Amino acid sequence: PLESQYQVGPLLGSGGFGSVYSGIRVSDNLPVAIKHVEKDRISDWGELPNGTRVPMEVVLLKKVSSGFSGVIRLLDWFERPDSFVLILERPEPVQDLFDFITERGALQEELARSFFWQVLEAVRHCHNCGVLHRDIKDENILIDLNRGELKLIDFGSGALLKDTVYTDFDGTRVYSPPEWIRYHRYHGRSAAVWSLGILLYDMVCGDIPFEHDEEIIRGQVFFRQRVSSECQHLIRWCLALRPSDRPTFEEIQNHPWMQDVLLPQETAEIHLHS
Repeated sequence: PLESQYQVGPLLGSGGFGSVYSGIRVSDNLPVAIKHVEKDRISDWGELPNGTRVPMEVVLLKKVSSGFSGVIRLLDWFERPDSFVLILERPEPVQDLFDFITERGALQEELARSFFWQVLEAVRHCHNCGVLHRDIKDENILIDLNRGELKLIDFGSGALLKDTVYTDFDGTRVYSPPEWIRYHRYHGRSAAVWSLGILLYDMVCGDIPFEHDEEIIRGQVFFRQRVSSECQHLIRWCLALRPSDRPTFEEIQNHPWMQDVLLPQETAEIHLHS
């Protein structure tokens, strides 16, 4: 074992998530992402079923890794004196949703429907596993371009799912709900639905709807692109000011705009040119 198991390629990126390198597993040529997180830079810690002290990110990733391909899976992890190394799966070719939107602008509704539906299934999987991502946004969504499959990344600001109030939030501000801005308090599910509202607007308009605190609190949504009445309704419902007025995941998926979604492979053939 140790670090004989992987061949380290080029740097893919770095930021609040750490430093991530392209990699290959020598056991079977499998593409992987090798993410290094410094110990002195993590605030949230937890324990694994085995009973070890690891970054919360690892706890959460282990809980959501398995069968479902809607989340980038943790294949293994290692501990070093000053850091933790995470071996994640690496689809290829791939592009994150932020870059995808920057390049193509506002997405056609058929495409946004397929993408949004997949994000919903991924978030449901997380929540079923007892995990709350807390930073759902375009930058944290990877598109497997050949299969048309979306994958959720970066659980570094996540938390165990609970039914009581959360008083901490280290996720992206502009995707944060009015109740966090005004009271420094939110519940998991309704805060997640707010972020999904921001994400859907972003997909169909090419940018997020709110820039400033005052705009988030006012909750008035202006559309900069042509968007169907049904899509506008769903977005406005997800962005309801009162947490209890937002839809549940089931209500989102049963909404008229969400019906007749394309399959991932279909989405890729029609829109990603597979």
